[PDB]
Amino acid sequence: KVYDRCELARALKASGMDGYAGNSLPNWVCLSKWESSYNTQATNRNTDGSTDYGIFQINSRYWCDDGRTPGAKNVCGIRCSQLLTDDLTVAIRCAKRVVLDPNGIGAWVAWRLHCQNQDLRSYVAGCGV
Repeated sequence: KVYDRCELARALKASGMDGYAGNSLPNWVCLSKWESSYNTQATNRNTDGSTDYGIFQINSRYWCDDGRTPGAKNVCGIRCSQLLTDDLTVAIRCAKRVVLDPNGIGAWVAWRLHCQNQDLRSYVAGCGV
């Protein structure tokens, strides 16, 4: 599913993402926008054999099992195909687990690049959340 920006803001807010591990909601909408253009089915294969999955582009080397990634650890304990459903529950649970690591949301290159230190008010503007 390709989410509407505000539809996604509402689903993240309903799922407790607003302030999770200290990351306010605009952070999560900005990252989703630059990592997948709000498309839960986005996939991106990497030079290292790993693949990025879903709306949050979670990588198969450490968080999910796609069965074709060398030296994979599956910390979220899921199949990477569960990160591509229209229903965001498993993606949100795994993203929540990713930001508890020491690097926090800095784990996402798109966040470091386009959201870190920026005004992110536009990302939640007009969502009434």
